[PDB]
Formats: sequence, C-alpha cells, structure tokens
Amino acid sequence: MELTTRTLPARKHIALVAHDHCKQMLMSWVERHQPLLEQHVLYATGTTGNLISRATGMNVNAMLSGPMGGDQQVGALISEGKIDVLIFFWDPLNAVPHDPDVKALLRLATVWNIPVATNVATADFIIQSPHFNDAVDILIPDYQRYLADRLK
Amino acid sequence: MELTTRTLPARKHIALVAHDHCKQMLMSWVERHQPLLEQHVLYATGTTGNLISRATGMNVNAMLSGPMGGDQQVGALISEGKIDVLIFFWDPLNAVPHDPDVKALLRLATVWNIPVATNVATADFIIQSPHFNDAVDILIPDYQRYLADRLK
Amino acid sequence: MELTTRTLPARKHIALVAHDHCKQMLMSWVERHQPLLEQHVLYATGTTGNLISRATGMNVNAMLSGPMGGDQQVGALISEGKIDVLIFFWDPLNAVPHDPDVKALLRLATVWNIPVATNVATADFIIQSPHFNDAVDILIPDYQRYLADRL
Amino acid sequence: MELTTRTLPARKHIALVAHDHCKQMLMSWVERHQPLLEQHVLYATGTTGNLISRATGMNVNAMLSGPMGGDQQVGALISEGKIDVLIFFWDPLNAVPHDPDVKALLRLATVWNIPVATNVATADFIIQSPHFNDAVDILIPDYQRYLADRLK
Amino acid sequence: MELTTRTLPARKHIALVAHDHCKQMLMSWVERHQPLLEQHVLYATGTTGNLISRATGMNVNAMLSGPMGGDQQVGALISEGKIDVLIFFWDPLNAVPHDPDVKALLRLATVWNIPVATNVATADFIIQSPHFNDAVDILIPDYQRYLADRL
Amino acid sequence: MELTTRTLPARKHIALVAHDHCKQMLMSWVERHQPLLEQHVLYATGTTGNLISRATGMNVNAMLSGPMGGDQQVGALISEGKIDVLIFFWDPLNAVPHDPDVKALLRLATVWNIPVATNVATADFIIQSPHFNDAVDILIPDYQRYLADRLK
Repeated sequence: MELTTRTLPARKHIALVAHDHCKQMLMSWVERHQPLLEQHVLYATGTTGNLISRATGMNVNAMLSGPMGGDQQVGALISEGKIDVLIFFWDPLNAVPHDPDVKALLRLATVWNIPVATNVATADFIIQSPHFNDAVDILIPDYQRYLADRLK
Repeated sequence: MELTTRTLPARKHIALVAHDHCKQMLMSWVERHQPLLEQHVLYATGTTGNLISRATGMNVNAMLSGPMGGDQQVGALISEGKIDVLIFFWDPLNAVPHDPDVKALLRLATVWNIPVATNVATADFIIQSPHFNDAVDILIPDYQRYLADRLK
Repeated sequence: MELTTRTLPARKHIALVAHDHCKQMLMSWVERHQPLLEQHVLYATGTTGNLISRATGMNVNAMLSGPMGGDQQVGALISEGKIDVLIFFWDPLNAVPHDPDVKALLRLATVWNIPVATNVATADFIIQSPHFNDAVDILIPDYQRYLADRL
Repeated sequence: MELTTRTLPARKHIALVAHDHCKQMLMSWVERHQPLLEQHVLYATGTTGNLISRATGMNVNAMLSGPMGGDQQVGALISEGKIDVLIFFWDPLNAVPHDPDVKALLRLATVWNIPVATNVATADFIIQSPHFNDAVDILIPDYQRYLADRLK
Repeated sequence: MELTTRTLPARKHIALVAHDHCKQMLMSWVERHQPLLEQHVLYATGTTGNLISRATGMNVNAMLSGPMGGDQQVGALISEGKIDVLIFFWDPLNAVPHDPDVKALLRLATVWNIPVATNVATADFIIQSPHFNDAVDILIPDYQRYLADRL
Repeated sequence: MELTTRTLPARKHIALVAHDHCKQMLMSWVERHQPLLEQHVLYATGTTGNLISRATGMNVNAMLSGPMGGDQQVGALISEGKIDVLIFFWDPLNAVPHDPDVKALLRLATVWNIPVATNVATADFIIQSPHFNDAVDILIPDYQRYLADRLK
C-alpha cells in the first residue's frame, strides 16, 4: 500500500471514550491530567463526555452515546483526520452489545495510525511523551493513490 | 426504552454500498431504477459511489472507501438522521477484513429503524413500495430521554 | 458465480422471528397487518410463534426456540427454498448467547436473495409493496453448477 | 434448566463435515474405518458427502454445501434429535466466510450433548469407544419444560 | 502441510475447564469418574481447579481464572505439548466476555490434534476409550518444517 | 474489582508481534530504534522474532508462530507478569484465521494494564516516553482477592 504523511497539530484533538465499568478509571485519569488536557481539544461519546464536563467543568464536544452511534461518529472523525488521539477504555471483562462498533473503531484508529490507549498505563505513557505537545508527523495511507487503483 | 417519531422526507437520502463481488449486481439495479433514483439524494462509499456516477452520470455524494472508514461515515450519518434508506449489498460468501464495520453499520440501521436492503429482492420490494416517495413517520428511539436516564 | 431463477409464490411462506425485547414490536406489527398476513403461510421460532398464535388465533408453524436450534431450522428452510420472506426483529441493544446462529441466519437470507426485514420500517415497506401478494422472480445462486465445479 | 434423557441408537446417525483443507484427512479417516462406518447411517454436507461416496462407494445422505446452508441443515437435524454423532473437521488455520454457521453448528452440538469430534485424535477416541455400537443414554435439555417457562 | 507424530503418554495430562453454569455438570462428571481420573495428571483454570480439588480432594494444578488469562495458559501448554486431553465445558447458552479466549483455546486444541470434549457425552466417550490409559501416537503439525518455510 | 500494584522494571520485557503485511513496518521501526531496544529484553512470535534477529543481530526470545499458539504464549506471559510492553502490529486490512487469538491477546494486555502499541504512531509515543527507560509502578487487578471471592 502507498503511504503519505500527515501532521498531528501541537494542539491535539483528543477523543475520550469509556465503557461503564471503566468510566471511574477514565474520570480519575482525566482529573489527574486536567491541567494538560485543558490545552487540547476534547471530544467524547455521549455519556462519557457529559460526565467529564459535568465533573471537571472542561469543555467537551460530546457525540452520541456509543451504542446509539457515537463510536462510529468518532471513527468517522478519525478517518477524516479530525481526531489525533484516541483514549478508549473499553471493558475487557464484560460483553457489550455493540462490540462490532467497538472493534471497528479500534480497527480504524489502527489503520489511520493515530496514538491509541485502551488502558491507563498506555494512556499515561502517551500523555507523558515529550512530543505530545508538539507537531508530529505520522505515516498514513495515501488514500488518493489507493482509490485511484480501485478505479483503474 | 422510550420511543419517539421522525419523518422520512418524500425526497429520501439514500446510501448505496456494495462489496466488490456485489458491485455489478448493485450497478445493474441502480441503472434499472435510475429514473426513480434520480429524484432522491444519493450517498455511497468511496469505490461504489465513484463507479455509480461514472457509469450513470448521476450525482453521488461519495465518502471514504468502506475499509478506510466509509462504513462508519455512513453509520454516523444514519445515527444523525441524515440517511433515510440504506442499500447495502454486502458479500455473504467472502470474508471481509472490515467485518466489524460491516456488522456495526447494519446494527445501527436496525437501531434507528430505517428501511434497509441487503439483497436485490429486498431492494426491489422497498423501492416499489408506495411510501418510498412520500413522507413517512417512523418510530425511533428517544435519545433525549435515553441519555437523561444514563446521566441520572 | 452461476445464478439461476426461482419464483416466490403469490402466497408467501413467511418466517416470523423476534428477540425478547423486540417481541412486543413484532406482535403489534403482526396484529396491525393480520388481515393480510392471514392470506399467507406463517412460520416462526418457538416462543415467537406461540405468542403470536396465542394472541391472534392465527395458525403459526412454530419451530424450536431460537437458542435451541430454531434459527438454524429456519435457515435450513430458507436454503431449501421453503421460506420466501424473513421478518427477523433481532435485538441490536443486547448481546445474545446464540449470536452466531443469528448472524448465520441473516447470512443465508442474504445468499438466497429473499426479502428480509430486521426492523419495523423495513417490514412495513415490504408488506406494502404492490407485489407482496404476487409471484415474483428472484435471482438465486445456481447450486447445481456450483457443486459441479467443486467436484 | 430441567434435564431429561434421550437414547442414542446402537446404529448411529453420523454427520460428516470437513472444510476443504481438512477433506483429505477426513477421507483417509473414513477409509481406514470404512468397515465400521458401514454399519451406521451417514450424512454429510454437499461436497464432503459426495467426495466420500464417490471414493468409498458408501451411501451418504448429502445435504447442501456448508456455505449454501448445509451446516444449518445439519444443525437443525441435531436439534431435532436426528443426528447422534458429529465429525466436523473444521479448518483452524484459514478464515471461512460462513464462520458464523460453523460456530452455530458447534454451539448446537454442545447444547444437545452429542459426541463431537473436530480433529482426528478425538474422532479415533470416539469411534474406538466400546459404547459407540450400543444404545447410549445421554442427558439433553428438557425442551417441553423450557418452552413452558418462556410462555408462563 | 507436512505432519509428524507425538506420543500421548499412558498417564495423560488432562485440562479441566468449565464456565460457571456448566461447573456443576463437570463436578458430577469428575466425581463419577474419580477412580480413573486419579490415575492421571489434572490441570484446570483457577475457579474450576479449586472447586474440584476442594470437593474431591484430588490434586489439581490450577492456573489463572479463564477471564484473567487462564484459557491462554492452557492454550500455551497445549501448543507446547504439555496437555494431552482437554475437557472444556463452555456455556453455549450465555455470552462470555472472554469469548475470543474461549474460541482461541478450542482452535489450538483442534490444530494440535488432541482429544477434546465440550459436553458430557463426548467426555464419557473419550474417557471410556481403550487407549485413554495407554501411550499412543497422534499426528501433529511438523512445526520445524513449517517455520523453516516461513523463513 | 480490588486493585493492587506491580512495578515495571527499568529493563523492560518487550513482546514484538506483527502480521505478515505489517512485518516490514515493524522491522523498520525496530531498526531505527535498535540502540534503545538493545537495552531491553526482547520476545516475539516465531516468524517475527526470527526475522528481527536475522536482520538486526539482536537477541530475540522467539516463541511459536502466532497461528500455531504464539499469541497465547505471549498472552500467558503477560498474565503472569513476565511481559511489560506489547508491540503488536496486527493487520487491520486483512482477515486472519486466528483472529480470536489476536483479540484474546489484546484483551489480556488491556486487562493487565501494560503499555500496548498497535501502530507505529503509538509505538513511537511509548518508546519516547520517560518511563520506558525507568522503573514505574502500575495498578493491576488484585487476583488473590478476585479468586478468593469466586470461591466464597
């Protein structure tokens, strides 16, 4: 496949998503890094987003609840290059009816090569990374070349 | 769960999606129903959309290729009430890498209660149906009440 | 692959299936179009089928419960050309233990090209189509040619 | 879940299923045990069944090909108590488009408590078991009591 | 794929795994066949293993709970040729969060060609088989040749 | 779910895994960061591990190939606290026969809270983070308390 590059802005567009049993963990993590997170643009699925802003007073762009289409909205944003970082604390110990949406979101985040964290340890490692506040170049698939081949 | 209603406009916003082995099937279907489809608003995933407009000259709002996020873009539109009909000829005899996206899209179309066709027979029944050109009231989940309960 | 045709009879063999949280939805729908549905042949999975006939008095050929094999029984009938329409209101907001059976059934209905409705909106559009009570030709895979190639 | 019993006849109704890459293995196994298999009733999916009878001359009740609905036909027979043994050599090293059918068939064989072999070693152990040729009593779910509870 | 052979010892290394709703089923099965199981080496996932030894007094090498990694530990042992028989009573009527682990374990047991039972009927047939207490060869993939080809 | 802590050593035990189509990407990544990686303990699935050591001369503890049980071996090591970092470049654009193993491994890495990278962008962020070269305490589920509750 053909690759090209895209630049993640210094001010990142961060998506925050958490399954019910992981919400408390994300809440703590957010409050813990609030000073830093306040410098970036926050997005989240319906319930997560509302709980975060209601507790931290931070401004969060909340989409629909995950089961109602929120995960796909986030996924769409990622593919459109509008989300630079994805913090998705999905529940590995409970079955979710919208599991396909969950897997699809993680698959897209992988395809588009953006930093992704699915647990607190990875989230801390990412946010503490030196370049998390700088503009950073990532290799992404060259869609134009890709689509051109499908139509040749 | 509480329900409410939404009105599908007379002029429908139709999403056209087809997996590679089903593209010819959808092409023919579109061509044979062109006179009727020309009166509605067409959307489609990357490859499908381009092949349709290139062959029929019809105007199609093409999103990204399915594997690159197109299916989630369509799903997001559905959950936002911007797509009224989904024609998704997915391939039942081949494994697709983005199967989760596929299943997630069909799951959302089910949740939001919009007419969905996954084969030619169902597509024909829907397009030939009386209210396909009339405004129709469909029952959809009441998101406001739903979110309110989660945030209680 | 090789395709051929089959004719859906004017009188259709309809399969009615609904997951627990969608049963009320299907019941209402059925009652709504009872006069029309009585003109066709009804089949259903165990619980769904029994609740329908017990409430409407309609004659329903009830198979086993979905989790106990009912979905595969319906799927088998579809592949054998004995089911012409599938009304399957599956639950998109709850995880079902027999999910593979659910996906398998929907996969077969897609392969054999029969009208399928997974929500009320699609069900209404289908039943209101002019040719619902007419015979209609559908393209189905040519199994004979298919198997011949495999051997 | 109340349980009841069912008796597997001395002459068993055996289903033989194999994915393409495992067909040679099943063939060999069938040929090596032909003398014994000949005193039971054989059923199989389309391709497998035809290959077996064309090679061994044995009489096999062949259903549809697995991908065309053959697995669900076998599954239905199992739930109806018409299949006593399932020898299903599915391919663990290749993705199959009809994976849900495959998983659904194995799920049913588990629910109805019939002997199932998914590899040669298990097949050999089962066929060599003393009670393979006698009437065996197995515990199966009591459907009547089960359905009655659902309609309470 | 070129195969090779491996010999299952007379004293089998048996893995016992059961989902919560099937635990009673496995317990009874184990108690009924205790005299025979006593002759082999028993392994199990966390909860299953502890319930068995606590009820039968038998010695069970218990690994982690299935959801916490126990299924993959068993799977790793199988692939390493350290498990000869797998008795896995998984629940076909309930969705399990660690379903991928369950499917991955069953997939590996299939690849490495070891006797596997997912219900009581199959378990009984296997344990009652003559070579269950005998050393016996099984055909297994020839990994060395396989890896050599990948490189 | 009672939580406890575990310390990730300064010298990390890193698992390197890549699907065939992503192998060149991981190779490049490993080569450009070789000086740093040479300081930690490397583990990998069969093919990946062998390709890495054959190309970099680095010492890699290679397990079985992924499809043959390699992923479960890595998963088992993670649950036993023997792996501290997982770099798993799985293919989001191809269906893998051993998908359940892939999902199971990722599910375990999430449960045990260890840093996980599934694309180059995340891998770079993690390796450039301060605590990659230092010892650091992370929270993990308290298994003792967990098991104790299951047997009560």
